Amino acid sequence: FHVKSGLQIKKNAIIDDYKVTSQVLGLGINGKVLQIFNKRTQEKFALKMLQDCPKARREVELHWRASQCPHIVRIVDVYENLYAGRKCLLIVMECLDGGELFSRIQDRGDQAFTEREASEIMKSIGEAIQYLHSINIAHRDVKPENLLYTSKRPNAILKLTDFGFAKETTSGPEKYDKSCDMWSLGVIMYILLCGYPPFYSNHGLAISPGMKTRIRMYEFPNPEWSEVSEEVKMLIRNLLKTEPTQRMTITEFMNHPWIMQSTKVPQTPLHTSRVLKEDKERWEDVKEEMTSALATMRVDYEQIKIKKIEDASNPLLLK
Ligand SMILES: [Hg+2]
Ligand SMILES: [Hg+2]
Ligand SMILES: [Hg+2]
Ligand SMILES: [Hg+2]
Ligand SMILES: [Hg+2]
Ligand SMILES: [Hg+2]
Repeated sequence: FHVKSGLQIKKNAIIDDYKVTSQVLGLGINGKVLQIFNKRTQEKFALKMLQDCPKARREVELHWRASQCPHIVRIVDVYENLYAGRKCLLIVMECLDGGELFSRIQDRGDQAFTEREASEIMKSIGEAIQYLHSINIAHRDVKPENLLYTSKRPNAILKLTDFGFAKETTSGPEKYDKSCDMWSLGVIMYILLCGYPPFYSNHGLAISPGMKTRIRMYEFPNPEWSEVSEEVKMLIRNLLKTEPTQRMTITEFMNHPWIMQSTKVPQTPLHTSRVLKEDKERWEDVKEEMTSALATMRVDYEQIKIKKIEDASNPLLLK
């Protein structure tokens, strides 16, 4: 391929390069993307603040090395500065003002979301994951808050952000990690096709979706209503959720007719806009629930650290 420059965390102050309002800087302590403007170009730009440290710097290394895909937001500058008393890892990103994916769909006069758009979109998102996954990165937080449009007007591009759980799928960790992305793709494509999450149960114990991956007990909408969703559209959204060992591969997904020969799939108008519009709250409810589902599925590692203190050989000494 093409050797590209390594990441170099600029150490100088950030405010002599971008107009961090040093006011506005304040709302960014919990990690909410704020806005800055480059000084000698006065350009756009986003800023996400993180507590500097290995585990914040690992993910920023990760996202940095995946700026490449046109389907991944672009990080333009990384700064390691001293803000207040702490040590801040300030990451400047290309700004995406086009919208949050479902926040676009949700609001349509009546344009109506059509299955082929549902497919075009799934190739987009599947593009990103197919990128990330070939360079051994597992994103593991692919959810609606993280899929944003670039511009606003037409021709807009869809890219994923927030790599704060992104991990290196390389050493069961190949499969398991990777599969939190496949599951998310099964969960997004179902809400995209129905307007509802695959979080309904009629059978037994209404085990939650997160826990459902550690097993126990997914059902689809009334065959007639909006379940107009092809039985080929049903198998793929089902293969993408089974978590066991017979889990799908992003190549498998991308090697799918519906995916690959997309923009040829029928333009079956769908109920997605209506549902998300009709209860803006149960949509917020759905969102929390996928966040949660994700947090309960992710498995992470950690080193063992034992405390040490000196052995008291003679409690009567000068010590
Ligand atoms: Hg940290
Ligand atoms: Hg790419
Ligand atoms: Hg910070
Ligand atoms: Hg922005
Ligand atoms: Hg994307
Ligand atoms: Hg998983």
